[PDB]
Amino acid sequence: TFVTKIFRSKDYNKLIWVFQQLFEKVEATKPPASRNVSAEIFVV
RNA sequence: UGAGGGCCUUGGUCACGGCCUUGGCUUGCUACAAUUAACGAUCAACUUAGAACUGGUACGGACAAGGGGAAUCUGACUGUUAACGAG
Repeated sequence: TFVTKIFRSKDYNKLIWVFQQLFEKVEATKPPASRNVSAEIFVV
């Protein structure tokens, strides 16, 4: 399982597509520990 | 073939006109046709109902209330990155 943090931007969907290519299920989330103001998103 | 009318006429009768008698168009009864009168004639009845000029239709061409898009956290919670909330 690959768990990474991505800064949301215009190049965020391409990473998701590549992960879907290499992984059977790809899903992103934002844990409450990460501050809401931050643009980071944790995708597994 | 019988009746009634019209024009004739013959004698007697009463002062051209009456009275009494003499012989030659309508209808009645019989005989043969017609019965597609399924025709014709006449008297009486009869006048032209139409108004109004409303819209929705499918089509062809511009407006229509108004800054949009995606994903996560979250709240009540089905059969696909489900959906829903003017969070």
